[PDB]
Amino acid sequence: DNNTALKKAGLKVTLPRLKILEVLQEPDNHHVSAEDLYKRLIDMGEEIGLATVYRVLNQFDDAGIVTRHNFEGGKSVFELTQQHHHDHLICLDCGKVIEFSDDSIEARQREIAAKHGIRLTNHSLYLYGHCAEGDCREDEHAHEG
Amino acid sequence: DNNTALKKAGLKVTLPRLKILEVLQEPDNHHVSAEDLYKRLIDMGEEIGLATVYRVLNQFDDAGIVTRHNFEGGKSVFELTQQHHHDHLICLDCGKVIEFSDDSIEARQREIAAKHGIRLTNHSLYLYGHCAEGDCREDEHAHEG
Ligand SMILES: [Zn+2]
Ligand SMILES: [Zn+2]
Ligand SMILES: [Zn+2]
Ligand SMILES: [Zn+2]
Ligand SMILES: [Zn+2]
Ligand SMILES: [Zn+2]
Ligand SMILES: [Zn+2]
Ligand SMILES: [Zn+2]
Repeated sequence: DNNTALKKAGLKVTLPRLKILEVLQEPDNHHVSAEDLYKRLIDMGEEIGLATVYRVLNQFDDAGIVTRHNFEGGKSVFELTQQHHHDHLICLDCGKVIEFSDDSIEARQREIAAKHGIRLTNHSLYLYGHCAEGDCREDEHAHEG
Repeated sequence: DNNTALKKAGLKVTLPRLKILEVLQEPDNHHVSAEDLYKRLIDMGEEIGLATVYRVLNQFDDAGIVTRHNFEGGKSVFELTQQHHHDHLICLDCGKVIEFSDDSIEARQREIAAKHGIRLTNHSLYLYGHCAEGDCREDEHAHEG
């Protein structure tokens, strides 16, 4: 299955490719920096250097497998292009990118475009803010509902 | 009044500056390309070249008077930074940038950030779509509610 999608993009089905795909399918890691991906890759105990993680993730974007984005101006973050629709809530103190989908917003967005003669075809919604209490740079649980 | 705000930014209060400010305060032109601003400037019959409109609008951004944005990837569009909060609905066939504000969305946005430990401090919401009926490149009335 992962084997099939890799070929559909144009990449030979190596193990480090299949292993990075599997980290990008974990729920905690739908939005992950190249390094945090390597941090996960070494917790699972894969001898896969950080330079190779960069190598592969860049190749994946070329083949439309993943989208990169600099939500923090600097820190690049990668996600599986093939995913259900969500928008992005980003914490400005610790860098955490949180996904979310609101059906009443996606609906009003269609309603607002249709009021002005427009059929909504794409949109981007980025939320930015600060940790409400304490310091999220310590509590890894700070941004989980 | 326009005189005061111009000084607050650091610019001498010339007439072409005050005249461009006045076009950027008209309701039709809250979001206007440099040229469409010159098109308005010549309807009012001001002998103000298009090159000077670029000159001034760039100076205004430096002094935080206006924000530029390339909503269409290419076409630059300018607006008065000092304005009530709105978001942006952009027509992909004709380039029209439409402003809008929804109180139920701005409220849910605060609710969604607060669910994940975040106090919402900034956000950007861009809507993109195509003209629903006919061809808006003809009907200037296509995107007015
Ligand atoms: Zn995402
Ligand atoms: Zn959305
Ligand atoms: Zn945080
Ligand atoms: Zn902060
Ligand atoms: Zn605007
Ligand atoms: Zn808004
Ligand atoms: Zn249009
Ligand atoms: Zn179209």
